[PDB]
Amino acid sequence: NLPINQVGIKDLRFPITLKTAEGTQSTVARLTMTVYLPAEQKGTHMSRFVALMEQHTEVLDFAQLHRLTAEMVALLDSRAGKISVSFPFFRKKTAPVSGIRSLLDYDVSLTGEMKDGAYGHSMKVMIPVTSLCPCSKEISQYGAHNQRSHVTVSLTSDAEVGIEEVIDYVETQASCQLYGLLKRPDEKYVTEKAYENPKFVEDMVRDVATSLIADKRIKSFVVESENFESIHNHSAYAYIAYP
Amino acid sequence: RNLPINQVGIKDLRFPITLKTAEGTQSTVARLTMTVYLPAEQKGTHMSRFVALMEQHTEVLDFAQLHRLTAEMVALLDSRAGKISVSFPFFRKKTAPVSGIRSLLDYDVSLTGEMKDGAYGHSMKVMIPVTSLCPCSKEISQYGAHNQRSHVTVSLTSDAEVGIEEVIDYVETQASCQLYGLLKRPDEKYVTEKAYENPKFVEDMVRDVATSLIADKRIKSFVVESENFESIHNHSAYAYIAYP
Amino acid sequence: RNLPINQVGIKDLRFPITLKTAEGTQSTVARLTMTVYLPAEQKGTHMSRFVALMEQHTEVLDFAQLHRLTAEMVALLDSRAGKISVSFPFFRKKTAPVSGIRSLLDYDVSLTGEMKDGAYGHSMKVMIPVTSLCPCSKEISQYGAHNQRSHVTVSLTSDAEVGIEEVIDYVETQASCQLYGLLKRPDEKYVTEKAYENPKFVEDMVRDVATSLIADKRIKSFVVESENFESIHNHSAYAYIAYP
Amino acid sequence: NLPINQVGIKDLRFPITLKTAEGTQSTVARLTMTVYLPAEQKGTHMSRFVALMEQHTEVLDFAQLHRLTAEMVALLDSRAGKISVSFPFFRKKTAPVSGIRSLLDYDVSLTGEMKDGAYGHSMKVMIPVTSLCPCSKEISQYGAHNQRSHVTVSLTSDAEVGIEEVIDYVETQASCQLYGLLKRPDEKYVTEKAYENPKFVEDMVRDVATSLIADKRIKSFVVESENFESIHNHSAYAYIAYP
Ligand SMILES: [Cl-]
Ligand SMILES: [Cl-]
Ligand SMILES: [Li+]
Ligand SMILES: [Li+]
Ligand SMILES: [Mn+2]
Ligand SMILES: [Mn+2]
Ligand SMILES: [Mn+2]
Ligand SMILES: [Mn+2]
Repeated sequence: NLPINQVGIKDLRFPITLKTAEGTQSTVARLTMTVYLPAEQKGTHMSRFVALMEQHTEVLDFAQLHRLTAEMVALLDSRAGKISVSFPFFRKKTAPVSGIRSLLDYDVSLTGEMKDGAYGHSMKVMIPVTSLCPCSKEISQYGAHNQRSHVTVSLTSDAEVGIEEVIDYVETQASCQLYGLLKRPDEKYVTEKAYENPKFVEDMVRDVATSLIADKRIKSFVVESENFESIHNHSAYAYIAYP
Repeated sequence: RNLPINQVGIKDLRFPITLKTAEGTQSTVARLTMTVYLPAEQKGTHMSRFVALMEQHTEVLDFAQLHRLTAEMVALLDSRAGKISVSFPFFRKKTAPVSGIRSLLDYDVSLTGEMKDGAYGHSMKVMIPVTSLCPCSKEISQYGAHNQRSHVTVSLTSDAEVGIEEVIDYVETQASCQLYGLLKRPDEKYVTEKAYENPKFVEDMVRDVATSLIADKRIKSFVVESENFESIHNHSAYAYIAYP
Repeated sequence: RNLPINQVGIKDLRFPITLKTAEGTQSTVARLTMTVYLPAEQKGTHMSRFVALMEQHTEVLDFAQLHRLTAEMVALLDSRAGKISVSFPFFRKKTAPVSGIRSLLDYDVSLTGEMKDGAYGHSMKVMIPVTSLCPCSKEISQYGAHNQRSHVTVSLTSDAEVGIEEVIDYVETQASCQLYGLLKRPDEKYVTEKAYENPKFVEDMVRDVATSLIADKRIKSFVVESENFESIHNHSAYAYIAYP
Repeated sequence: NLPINQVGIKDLRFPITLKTAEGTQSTVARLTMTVYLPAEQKGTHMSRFVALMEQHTEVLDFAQLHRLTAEMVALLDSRAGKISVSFPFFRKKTAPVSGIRSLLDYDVSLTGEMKDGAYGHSMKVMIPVTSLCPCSKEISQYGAHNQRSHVTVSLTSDAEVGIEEVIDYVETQASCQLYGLLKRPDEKYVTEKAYENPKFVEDMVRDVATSLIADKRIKSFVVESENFESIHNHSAYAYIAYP
């Protein structure tokens, strides 16, 4: 026969309202929603996944994802299941000299999982930052190549770790973080800061991983960084998984 | 305290390759991710050496050469461990079921080689586009049945070589019906009917493929996914089996 | 000699928006490309001012506000001409044909406003996913007919406002059958049969939609494309009509 | 009734062998192949497009595309049609100090078009380069932000313009061009060169457009540049169309 680990729907696009520590915002999600299927059961009930999403008007947060995942495995009459919800996430930032405010966008995934009435949750957040090359600075009489970099942090904890917490962990460690709106003094600040704080992809993943190890709510994690090397047409890349 | 890095190197280097499999040799274009382990005490790896390796090597890619490449990499980069993953479109000559007219079909393949302390392991992933036809549709309708393209993706790790086409055949054997670039009128008639007579849920498809893979004694672990681009909704029906 | 630049500014700024149309207000996420004309004698534009504009403006997007935005942009950037293009998913509440159970469907929309010397013009593009069912398949087969999802994309420019949902209705009216997120057993029966009874080639679909658009006196030009993700091949059947 | 401008197949993936001035190479293409459909004709003949590609074993070049497009409109019995073929294109480069050789990849589209026995052709080439900001350099006491940039050149001519010619036009104008393989002295050269040759996106499109205007084989063109600004999470962008 063969049991199926997960069966359900993938990439249902759906508007959501999201509440986190700093505020509530409206965004647009892709959802994948699946349940365990026992060896002798032929199929699951595909329409119920969509039925569940249409019924809940509730704002999404850590508590609401748990409640959705519970109601899902109940509704589909299964022992286990997963909801993963992916979305762009906005945060208001303050330029470092002018203090002019502007949004930046991050890509987030939240997963909730039931196994035999036990719940687990995990999250993934992609944070774009500036990386600048220490080797380039050191060998060159002037200048240093630099590029946008995508730092992706996956983690699982028991206590809630906020999206913005993960963002701050990474942005703190970057050669320089990004802003949508920069005035001339802000551009000057950012250029010089990056140049004063060059980091290899190695340095970045180690620097971030140390911060996460220190956060005792975190049970496991992966930190990746991809740097879109401005002098090549391919990327430098690294990752650390823990434990 | 310093922290070893699981994998560091280059990602998404695009590179032309010639590939040799059981059915012949072909020229394709790959994307490569090439990384080694970095111990705590070492500040960085040697990034240009990954590209040097590809530029230097001229030989046709196959299971043996991927092994040699991965071993040569860890040595060149002065490391104890590493991975090469190579992703590319893969073509195979197909024949129409009625006419016998031939055309190519394209598949997406990734091959990974991995070294750990001198121990080599290898895995592979293949996405096979098939036709899926819904049994519930046919069953409840006085005529017709909704169908759609579906992507079946098989990831496996093995102790001995498993050929790309063997993975393709394990899947295509099980499809409601397989795809062809070029179909004449009678072929299209055959393909329409086959699919109608052989409706399979995503659940049925992942199960039929997993059975074949559990039975192959070379396969130490696998995942079979199938995604059905339901022709009646704007989302997919999805399932997967991981084994063991 | 210096060269004027047709359009210069920012591209793919991602930004949350609230959109007001005839059927109600909704919150979505857009990508913006915002550019102005640069005359020969000017070295560069003022890049931060494009983002300043978006941050400053708080009002709901609609046909009028897009006009105001584009005019405010060219003034802020001290230029004679420019474009704002805003791309986003767009949702609409649908109802199942038998049960009457409601669910959303998602559409991809771009709206463009353009200023030239104080003259405003606007265009729009909408991708509508539909079901397509092949007439040749049905016709030659003793049972069944291959079908698949297909993307119908309508680009138009108009002198007066044409609503997003109006474009959606011009297409969906013509489909072999339209899509629904949530379908019960009887709905699925209805949708299977409708599609079977109403087979249409990509050629038929582009033609039926173009007829509606030629007839609308607001539409000064258009393109209708349809792509059918043929469930029997691994490539698409494609057509388009440009008018006039 | 209504005539259809173009009807046929889209994104057929297909291996091709390509001959250009510097050599022959094997790559993988996407093809879109369409014909005009008269007002009272119901449908075209979809299988013949694929039949045509399978029959021709010939290496692709400017002459062969013309011949394919001719044979297509003949075979489908139509007055007009288009073949567009898209593919990654490799070129061998020489590092600027060490002279170590390595490939770089470019994205190319070639289009051939028949209208009532008259042929036309056009091409599109995306060239990735390094861009470095003159404003950043000028205001900062040290450093200058820089990023990978995608310069896309579309042109139509009567006489053949080679892919490599379009690449050279662009690479010559970039703050610095890209290489896959760079040794430490090469990295030093590239860092300093870019920094000595900062250009705005405005400067880049004007500099390239001037080069193309000077090429009298070229009838019309578009030059775009998108710079993946290393300090923002969005791109600077410009284009010039001519005439
Ligand atoms: Cl993510
Ligand atoms: Cl291109
Ligand atoms: Li921990
Ligand atoms: Li000219
Ligand atoms: Mn470097
Ligand atoms: Mn069904
Ligand atoms: Mn057909
Ligand atoms: Mn700048």
